[PDB]
Amino acid sequence: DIDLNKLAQRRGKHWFGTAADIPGTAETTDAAYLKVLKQNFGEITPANAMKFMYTETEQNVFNFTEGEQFLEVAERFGSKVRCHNLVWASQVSDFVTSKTWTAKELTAVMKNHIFKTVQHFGRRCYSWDVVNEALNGDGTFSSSVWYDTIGEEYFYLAFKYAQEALAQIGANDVKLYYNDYGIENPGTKSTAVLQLVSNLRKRGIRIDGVGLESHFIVGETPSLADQLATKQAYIKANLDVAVTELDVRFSTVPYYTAAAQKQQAEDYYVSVASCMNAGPRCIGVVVWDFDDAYSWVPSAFAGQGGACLFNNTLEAKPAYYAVADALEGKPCSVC
Ligand SMILES: *[C@@H]1O[C@H](CO)[C@@H](O[C@@H]2O[C@H](CO)[C@@H](O[C@@H]3O[C@H](CO[C@@H]4O[C@H](CO)[C@@H](O)[C@H](O)[C@@H]4O)[C@@H](O)[C@H](O[C@@H]4O[C@H](CO)[C@@H](O)[C@H](O)[C@@H]4O)[C@@H]3O)[C@H](O)[C@H]2NC(C)=O)[C@H](O)[C@H]1NC(C)=O
Ligand SMILES: *[C@@H]1O[C@H](CO)[C@@H](O)[C@H](O)[C@H]1NC(C)=O
Repeated sequence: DIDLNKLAQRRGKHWFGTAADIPGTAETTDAAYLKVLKQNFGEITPANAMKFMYTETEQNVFNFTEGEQFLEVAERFGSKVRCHNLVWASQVSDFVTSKTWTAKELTAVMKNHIFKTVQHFGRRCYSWDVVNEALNGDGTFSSSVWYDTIGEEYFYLAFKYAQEALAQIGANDVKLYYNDYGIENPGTKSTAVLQLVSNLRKRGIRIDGVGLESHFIVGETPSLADQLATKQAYIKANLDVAVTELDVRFSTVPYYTAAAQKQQAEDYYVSVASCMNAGPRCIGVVVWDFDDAYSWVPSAFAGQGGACLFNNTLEAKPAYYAVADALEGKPCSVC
């Protein structure tokens, strides 16, 4: 037996984690899936259950049933939870997107959502992904109902409100993260993250960490050196770093040949190793689910897939064993 989380913890990390799409999908009652989940992970992110559209479906009407169902699974397994997410362009309730708003009114909507959601779960959340995917690749703000109506201030206010809501209930230890893709290597987007952090902190607003989604493509994964350098840039700026949504997807079939799987193993390996080699402030690695049969990829991109550590019948791939090697600080044995 290998237990990825056990290995990660032996080498200074908080956990090895995964997203799980519970209670939204058949994972919820898939015993084989749940057995691998319990056996390998010390953190679980809700893939959907804490999102705006599953927490506040009508204005100021909160129903946390899905999130509570998710948390019982995670907590029963002894796993920490990266709560995800408060403010994002996608998966916002219809009452928000299908109504017209002033900046003042939508600011209040945002504030009320943050306070009620953060205070409901309280310290059961290790952290929150407060704002999700706020940047374009060029470092400008990306479009969302929030940005388009409120302007740039929405971003700073989201963190201010999360901080205030947690302070009110004595939960200052719940960490506040910004989470995005395309910020795992050097470039304009990463630089823009650092600027956002600087701007938050000048306003006396707490930001504890950055979440590096790490939705990579097999054969096009940024190098160990580049990923390590970028993590060090964040850490040197007094940010904790988590790899939050790691997967390495194939742009085309085949997904399961020897050469394909070796490349994918190497891509997972360097991504994990970059966190190991960054030291303790890279707190851990979370994959965006671990079973190809439940992966987000094929429904997002026609013909892409095979992105996860385990295949559809829950056989561990070379990438699983490569991650285990990385977590132990050992050379890749299957690359
Ligand atoms: C996880 O689950 C997936 C499925 O979801 C499994 O994926 C399968 O993995 C197999 C083993 O790697 C793949 O089969 C091999 O395919 C090779 C390429 O074959 C093709 O040529 C045929 C015939 O014209 C075409 O149909 C194909 O499209 C390709 O052009 C074969 O060369 C290979 O066959 C050889 O013969 C013996 C059997 O007598 C093999 O044992 C030997 O290894 C040798 O290579 C073989 O059939 C299969 O394609 C693949 N399925 C898909 C849809 O990709 C994984 O194995 C599971 N496990 C893991 C860890 O991922
Ligand atoms: C809350 O959501 C749960 C989870 O889907 C659902 O079953 C139920 O209809 C909702 N409860 C209330 C009181 O609106």
